[PDB]
Parts: sequence; C-alpha cells; structure tokens
Amino acid sequence: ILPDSVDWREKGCVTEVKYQGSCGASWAFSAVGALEAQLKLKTGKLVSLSAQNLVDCSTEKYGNKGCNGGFMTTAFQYIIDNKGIDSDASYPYKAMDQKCQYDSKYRAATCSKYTELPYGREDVLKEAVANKGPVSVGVDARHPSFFLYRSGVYYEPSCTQNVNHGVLVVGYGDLNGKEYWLVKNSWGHNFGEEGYIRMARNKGNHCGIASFPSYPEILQGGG
Ligand SMILES: C[C@H]1COCCN1CCCn1nc(-c2ccc(Cl)c(C#Cc3ccc(Cl)c(CNCc4ccccc4)c3)c2)c2c1CCN(C(=O)C(N)=O)C2
Repeated sequence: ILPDSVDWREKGCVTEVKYQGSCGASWAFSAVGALEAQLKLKTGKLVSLSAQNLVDCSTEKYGNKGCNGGFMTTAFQYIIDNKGIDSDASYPYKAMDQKCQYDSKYRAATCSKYTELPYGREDVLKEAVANKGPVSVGVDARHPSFFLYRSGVYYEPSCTQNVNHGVLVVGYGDLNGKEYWLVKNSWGHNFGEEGYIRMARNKGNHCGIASFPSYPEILQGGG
C-alpha cells in the first residue's frame, strides 16, 4: 500500500528553496531538484546542483533556451550525455544566459536515465512520488491566484491542463480531507509556505500537475 502522506523534506532529500529571479529557468530548477533527491537517496549527501550549468550548457541541442524556457527531460539527457553536473557552489546561479563553463573537476552528480509518466495520471504520479522520490512536473501557473498564493490547498477553477512553469513535487497529503501535492517552487522562500505551494490533488489533473511528469535515476551497477 502507498502511504497516505509523503514529504521528502522529512528524509533530508530537499535542498533550500531557490530564487530564479528575472530568468525563465524554472525547467533547470525543477530538473536539479529531482536529481538532488536522487543524489541524497544514493550517497547519503544533500548538495544543491547547478541550475546555471543547465542554463548555459543544456541549450539548442536539447531544445532549451536558458532564461527563455526549456524542458526537464532534455535537461536530464544533457546530464546523461555530459557524464555529470557541477554543484551549485562551484557553478553559481546568476539569473542570466552565459557561455557554457562546465568543469568536470567540480562534478557533484551523474544521471543514468530518466522516466516520463503518463499524461494526467495522478495515481501513477502518487506511486512515483512514494517509491521513487520527488518528480519534476509542469503546472499552469499563469493565473493571478498562483501569483497571490500564500497558504493552504491551492484550487483555481480557471486552471487548465496546459502547463507553463516547471516545479518539483516533493510530496502529497491532505489538509483536513482536502488532498494536495506538496510543490517546491523556485520563487524564493517569500512565495507561499516558505517557498512551497500545496496544489489540489485528485481534482481531474488540476493545473496539469500530472500532464508532463518526469524523474531522473542514478543506478548502482546492475544484474
Ligand atoms: C517539443 C518537444 C521537443 O523538445 C524537447 C521535448 N519537447 C516536449 C514534449 C512534451 N511536452 N513537455 C511539455 C512541457 C513540460 C514541462 C514544462 Cl515546464 C513545459 C513548459 C512550459 C512553458 C510554456 C510557455 C511559457 Cl511562456 C513558459 C514560460 N513560463 C511562463 C510563466 C507562466 C506562469 C508563471 C510564470 C511564468 C513555459 C512544457 C509540453 C509538451 C508537449 C506540449 N505541451 C503542452 O501541450 C502543454 N502546454 O501542456 C507542453
């Protein structure tokens, strides 16, 4: 059976909330967040990964445009191809497009593979959050109510399943019966609940939370 509630912050799998600023690189933050959890699960160490490394290096060849958008799946593919990603400390975030400055000397994580989940399947997303860890997702975050979100379970009747902002699902639960997905955003700690947004769960793919989910993996050999 799946636990009724999950919070990956309780297992020390979630780094501090980041502030993307005037750079449309939510995709890079969503991708690093998911891999940070895997790095902790596999080694026991929590280290922030370089979103800047994705912005500057996972570019045209990955269908990404740095500060003008991108995708978590192709960000994972770049990490696979590159044989690593630098730590955030070694390659810091500047909220702007720069020349690729990857340095294998400061590589903090690898990626073996990535898995995409079926569209709108909140049951499959719940299973992946429980058994695999934090899942990279897109959400419809265009509505004034998302921008004005302070606390509780976010429900927007005007929300669509067409995603426009990359976030990280780090858990799930319920607020006195109102089911939610625990979401890590990249708008700093002053957004919502210390940088988190709890979004309506099992409400017909509310805001397209389960439209395009993906998660990376770090494999330990094989048999
Ligand atoms: C095209 C091929 C080739 O190349 C690599 C892989 N690829 C993607 C294939 C799968 N696939 N994956 C996503 C997907 C997954 C995750 C995210 Cl995050 C986004 C996004 C976005 C986005 C869209 C518009 C804007 Cl303007 C912005 C910028 N942010 C604006 C903003 C809004 C609200 C608050 C703040 C900022 C981001 C999109 C989508 C799709 C299919 C079409 N999509 C939709 O039908 C939808 N839409 O569901 C979106």
